[PDB]
Amino acid sequence: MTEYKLVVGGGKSALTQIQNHFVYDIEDSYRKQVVIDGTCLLDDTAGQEEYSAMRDYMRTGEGFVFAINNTKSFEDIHQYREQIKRKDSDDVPMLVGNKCDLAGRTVESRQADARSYGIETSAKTRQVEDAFYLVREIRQH
Amino acid sequence: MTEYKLVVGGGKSALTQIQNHFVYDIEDSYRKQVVIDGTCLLDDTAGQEEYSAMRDYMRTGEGFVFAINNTKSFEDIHQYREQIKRKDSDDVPMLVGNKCDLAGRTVESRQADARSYGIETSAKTRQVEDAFYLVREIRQH
Ligand SMILES: Nc1nc2c(ncn2[C@@H]2O[C@H](COP(=O)(O)OP(=O)(O)OP(=O)(O)O)[C@@H](O)[C@H]2O)c(=O)[nH]1
Ligand SMILES: Nc1nc2c(ncn2[C@@H]2O[C@H](COP(=O)(O)OP(=O)(O)OP(=O)(O)O)[C@@H](O)[C@H]2O)c(=O)[nH]1
Ligand SMILES: [Mg+2]
Ligand SMILES: [Mg+2]
Repeated sequence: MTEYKLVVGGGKSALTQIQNHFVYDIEDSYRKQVVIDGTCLLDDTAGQEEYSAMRDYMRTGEGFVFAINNTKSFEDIHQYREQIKRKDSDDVPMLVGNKCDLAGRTVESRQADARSYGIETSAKTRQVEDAFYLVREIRQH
Repeated sequence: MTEYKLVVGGGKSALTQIQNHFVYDIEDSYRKQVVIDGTCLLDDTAGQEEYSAMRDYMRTGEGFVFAINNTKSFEDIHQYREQIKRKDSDDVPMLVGNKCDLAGRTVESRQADARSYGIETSAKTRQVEDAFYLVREIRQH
């Protein structure tokens, strides 16, 4: 069957609410069998420092986060996109607005103007599949 | 604020579960105030016979259904697309798979190959915003 490659930008893991739940805790692959929009097995990073050339996990994926309070994390976006574009392609199937149930955010929705490149998720309520089912882009790429 | 124009293909109305609920019953405009992915007011047809040049409600919309058991309704898709493309545009922001909790379907997921044009919804369970929030396409058109 169709087997989907998913490789997700300090609440990414969080998302992966696979295990239906809500989790201070190197690498996790995960495998579930859904149906999306009509038999689909799904196939989680840590963006801390150390991995940089282990990252080039950008090679084996099809579809590819910030915290709405963390502007430097908004600002980490631009370092990222570059090493998956340089999957020598200027268009990869690919923006995660996590931590949206919170009450003092430094990255304004407005500013996530995404549209230059080509969702606001709460891993704490479940406002987690609306971002992932990215599978739909895989499905037209 | 941003005011979104929405004009939806015998379970369309159904969808519009606006009123949070689940409904044998000419035209309904509807107005709700959400947030999608970061202040968004939302702005329902009957595809029976009579309206055809009243339809040309294709002029005042930005974003624009079948029943998974109804192949002739799958087959009504192609009549439709044409009069909103002829909004003299070959690319309009715009496929609804309704009646997906049921158990004998004549339109196979597989065949909704959508991808030529450019979701499977249950208005009976709530498997209703995943199709609509179409608003995201409006937002990059
Ligand atoms: N309130 C709130 N906290 C969250 C949410 N998602 C994650 N967190 C918290 O933020 C912290 C980090 O969550 P993790 O899932 O470990 O984050 P990380 O993104 O994995 O860090 P890297 O793996 O290096 O990218 C934890 O204490 C989480 O509970 C969310 O949506 N709401
Ligand atoms: N089981 C089931 N029946 C549904 C669903 N959605 C609609 N129906 C039923 O199908 C029938 C038609 O629903 P309506 O919402 O009136 O359908 P319609 O699409 O409005 O007809 P037009 O307005 O001419 O396009 C009703 O008896 C609904 O309850 C659904 O997802 N599940
Ligand atoms: Mg993580
Ligand atoms: Mg209807």
